[PDB]
Amino acid sequence: TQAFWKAVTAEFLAMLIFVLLSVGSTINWGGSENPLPVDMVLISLCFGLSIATMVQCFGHISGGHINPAVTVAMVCTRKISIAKSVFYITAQCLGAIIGAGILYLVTPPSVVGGLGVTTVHGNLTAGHGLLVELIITFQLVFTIFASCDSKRTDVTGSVALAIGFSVAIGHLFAINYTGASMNPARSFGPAVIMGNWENHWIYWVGPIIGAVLAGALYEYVFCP
Amino acid sequence: TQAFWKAVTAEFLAMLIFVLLSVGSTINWGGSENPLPVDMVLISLCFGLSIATMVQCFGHISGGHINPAVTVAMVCTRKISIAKSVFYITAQCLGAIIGAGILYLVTPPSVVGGLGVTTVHGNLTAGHGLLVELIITFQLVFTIFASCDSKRTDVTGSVALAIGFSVAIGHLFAINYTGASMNPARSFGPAVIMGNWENHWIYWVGPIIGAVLAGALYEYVFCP
Amino acid sequence: TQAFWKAVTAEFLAMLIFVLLSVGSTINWGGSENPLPVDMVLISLCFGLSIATMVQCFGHISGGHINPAVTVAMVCTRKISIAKSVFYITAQCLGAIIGAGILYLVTPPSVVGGLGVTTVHGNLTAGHGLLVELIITFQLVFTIFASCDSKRTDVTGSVALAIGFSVAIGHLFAINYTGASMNPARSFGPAVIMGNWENHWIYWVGPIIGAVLAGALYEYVFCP
Amino acid sequence: TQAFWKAVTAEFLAMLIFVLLSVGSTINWGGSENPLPVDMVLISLCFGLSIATMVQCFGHISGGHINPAVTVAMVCTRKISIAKSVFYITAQCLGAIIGAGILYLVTPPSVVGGLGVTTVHGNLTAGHGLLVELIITFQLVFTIFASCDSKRTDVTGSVALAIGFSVAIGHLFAINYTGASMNPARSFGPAVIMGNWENHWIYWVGPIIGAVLAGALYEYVFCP
Repeated sequence: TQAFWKAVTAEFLAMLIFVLLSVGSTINWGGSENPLPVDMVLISLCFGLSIATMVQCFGHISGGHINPAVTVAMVCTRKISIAKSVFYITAQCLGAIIGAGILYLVTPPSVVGGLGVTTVHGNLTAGHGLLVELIITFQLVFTIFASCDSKRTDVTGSVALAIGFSVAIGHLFAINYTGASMNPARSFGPAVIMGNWENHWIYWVGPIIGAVLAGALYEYVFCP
Repeated sequence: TQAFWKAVTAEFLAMLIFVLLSVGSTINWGGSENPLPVDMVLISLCFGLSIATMVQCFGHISGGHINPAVTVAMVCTRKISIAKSVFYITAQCLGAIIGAGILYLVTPPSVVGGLGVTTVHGNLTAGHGLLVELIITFQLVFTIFASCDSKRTDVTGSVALAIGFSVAIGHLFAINYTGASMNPARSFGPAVIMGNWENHWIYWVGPIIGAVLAGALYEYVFCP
Repeated sequence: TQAFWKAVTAEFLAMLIFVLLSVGSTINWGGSENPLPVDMVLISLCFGLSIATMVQCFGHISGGHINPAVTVAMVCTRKISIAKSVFYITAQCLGAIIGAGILYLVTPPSVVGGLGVTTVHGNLTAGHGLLVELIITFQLVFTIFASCDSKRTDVTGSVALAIGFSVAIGHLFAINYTGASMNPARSFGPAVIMGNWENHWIYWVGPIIGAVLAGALYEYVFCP
Repeated sequence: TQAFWKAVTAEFLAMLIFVLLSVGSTINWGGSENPLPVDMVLISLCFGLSIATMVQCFGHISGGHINPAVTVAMVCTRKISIAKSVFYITAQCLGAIIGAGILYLVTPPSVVGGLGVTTVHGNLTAGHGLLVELIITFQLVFTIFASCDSKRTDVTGSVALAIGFSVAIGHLFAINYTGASMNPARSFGPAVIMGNWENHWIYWVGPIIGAVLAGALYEYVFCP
């Protein structure tokens, strides 16, 4: 086992640094430096680069699922056992919370902006709201599967990069609609700290489903 | 055949996600977050990263033409048969429409900004307007051919990346002139939905011609 | 010979597209979309990505000097003969002019912003003004030499990328001081068209010297 | 020895160009082009790209520690001898100063904005202020160790890139809190020139500690 403990550990750590890092960026802009639509590129970028860094950091040591939906679609595709996975998601979930609170600790007088409150922002009926998240986790999910799976026409890019990029695109587009949570873990860490789960289930339902279909289509209908 | 069906399929899907993704970005900025010239980098970037993601996603499974002009220059260079190609463009064309409408469905109260209305914006006589598109599809077209063709001094970069980048540059520069459509498929999906084809032919004429010359110069005059 | 003609040709073409592409970006922002300090990232980025594209496009076919100072430091390092090089610089120089004018042709009513007027902007005595250009062409020059030279600890990045990045950094920083010309060719194409050579020599003197020392230090003092 | 002299030299040079380059960017924005929160992406980006360039430039010739904390965590991990390292940090430290002053020389009438005054900006008690720096140097430190160390599942990305990216993320997030110094050398060069060390020790204490733990965790608890 024990070798596994390191994996769960790396995983707990990767999440904490990411949320702390990412959310910190959304908040950071939440300052008095004339908040502009530029915040979007900046936020989007930070998340996109944080993950690439994280896969770079613990991607080999833990696999790099670092996402409820990703860790979930993994099990259904059948990779990380039903049992071992639950810890993954839990290490992630704490990592979400811990790295978030400590972040909260750093800038308590400007965090109000949310501290990473991924809550169906655009005022559109849950379905239409959840749909966006549905598709994105999918594309992200898909990218990871596509890029990382075994046996390919031999690609020349950084597996570590595209995912960041998928994230990249993910935010740029999804940010205003649903907040582009596209990761239960990251959304969850702030929800414990804000004390508000405005339709939190939406983040588990969409991303997980968006997680399953992409992982599936690749396995089934796309590559036997 | 059937193996082919997957290819047409991947292709239909790649386009839908891209337009939905890309256009969504142009619109998304179309909010009340002080619209600035920053929109440009953001838009430009989203498209540039979306494609890289898409080639990453279905680039191997379908080849990654995902563009009337690209799929067209391919046939003239002689790669995808006259017959098989027509479907490619059609899967793309629907994918343009479907992913666009559903996008329309998500943000119906702010889409007005266009929903991706790539229509010769800069008020300059069609020729001067179409010229820009002429050249860009070319450079994009060229990049793909240059980077992807067989036998090279062995490059060290991500084939998946440069194209995104070509896109990248493409928008940054072409956006205000003609809207930088540089892809019949993407332009077309919104045109069905807006109900306006302000000189739509310009997008088929330029990009296709810009498509043919780049693909040609590489084949003929540059690499026998 | 003739095989060479293609090289000079690719080279003429690469420059034209780059200036047209790059300058177009500086001007493009020169619109009525609330010009902001954001223009910098955008400009910087376009140039940085345009070159990477260009090396990607004609980097193998011509070598990818595409710069008076670069093509010059090459000869002193001794690579492209004294004779063959003069054409290189000339193909580049025309390419600068041709791609620039035609650009001028596209947006004649907003180009006034310069059309790429790389002229010692910051009001600082030529020496202090030329110094900045001195150092940058060097670092760029150096990057190309460092990255591309033969026999290395075997790098894992895109040779095509770093140069773009060197460009990237180059602009971000040098833009306001001297206009970050860092390339005689690109500066020259607009100078013929604006009809003003406000201390044009500064662009040939600095970049060339900045070109020679970097190419030298690598050859001499750094790698025997 | 002498071969070593080149290493110390490359190292002195890399730092100078980086600070000059990076700080120059923070200041450059310090102009009359409507300073916005966009400055952040721009700054963040310049540093992130400057380093990647620098590792690209002298990363092989000197190893690419180019950071007190990095050069320090290296010795504790045991790589560069106790003796040889002190020079490294010193070449870096001068390089910080020299490249900074000369920068100061270029734009003396607008530098006031700081000239790179990485001083615990956010008004939060040293501990909370130093903490941020603590963690970042770590993640950066970690990335370098993770990416560069020997024997790995064989990565497909640019070792030269991730570090830049770690920098990338680093700034985006840390900039407003502590100024995101995340490098004693870079912070130090301006401190000699501003004549103010507002809690300078914070930059040596945090980054060094953040430097040691990341380098450690990788060596110990993560990879025996």
